[PDB]
Amino acid sequence: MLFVALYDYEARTEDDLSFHKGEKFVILRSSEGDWWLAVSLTTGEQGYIPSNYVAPVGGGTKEQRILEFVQLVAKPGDPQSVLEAIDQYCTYAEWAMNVGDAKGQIMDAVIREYSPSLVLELGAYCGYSAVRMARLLQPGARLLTMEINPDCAAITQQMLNFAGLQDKVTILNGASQDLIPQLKKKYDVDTLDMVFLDHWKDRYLPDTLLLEKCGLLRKGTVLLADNVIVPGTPDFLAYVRGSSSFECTHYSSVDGLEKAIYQGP
Ligand SMILES: Nc1ncnc2c1ncn2[C@@H]1O[C@H](CSCC[C@H](N)C(=O)O)[C@@H](O)[C@H]1O
Ligand SMILES: [K+]
Repeated sequence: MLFVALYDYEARTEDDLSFHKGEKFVILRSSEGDWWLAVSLTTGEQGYIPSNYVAPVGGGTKEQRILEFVQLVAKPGDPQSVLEAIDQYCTYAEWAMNVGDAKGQIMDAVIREYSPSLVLELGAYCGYSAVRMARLLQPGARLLTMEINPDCAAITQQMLNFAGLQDKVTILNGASQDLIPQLKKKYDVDTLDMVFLDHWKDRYLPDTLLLEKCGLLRKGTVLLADNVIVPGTPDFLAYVRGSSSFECTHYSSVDGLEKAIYQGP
């Protein structure tokens, strides 16, 4: 991750940045047996540094490494910055299953169009989408995310702490089918304005039917489902588009999001 410059270096080529010895860099990936792609801590610029000038300092899983990149590169308490850091690392360093910047354009439009006062995310992972949505909630508005994996939950918590969004989000530890019935009970929710679906692709139908059967859906509650089409959510995308209880709308960027506005029982 963290490297230091051993020698001063003026930029030659078209793709490299300049630096003084002692400047730190956080490394995105190598290229040849030389060249790294990196971010200057001094200027936040991304570019190529030659391996002859640079060496590792001492800064396990992909998930701590995304979190570590954010804490080195992004401005804390600035959600836009954190999103750009995760985007940057997951573009050039390591693929990760966050909804990207692309599908995140869609969510921004849906979140903005429908001003939810209360959102349920199913699948936090590294906290990318939680930040993406919570940065757009009106003051007072709440986000609730559900994450099985306690490991993914621990990272999501730090990622929110870093973004400054911890105060308007609440991670819930467990599987969906465990937690969804607990919702009105244990976390005083009446109905849900919006639900985001990016957890395991098969559970998109139990949980939908469960939430319905739990009353948490109201007329007008918006269901947004990631990874229809790619991976593939085939019985969800059939249940919902043929049920009179949902008006569906499809969006691309070819993967896509399905908007499913609940029209009632
Ligand atoms: N049934 C379930 N209940 C709660 N969390 C689940 C779940 N099935 C899968 N998950 C979690 O959902 C995550 C899916 S990856 C989702 C990425 C995230 N929505 C983003 O865009 O940034 C994984 O971390 C997995 O642990
Ligand atoms: K995916």
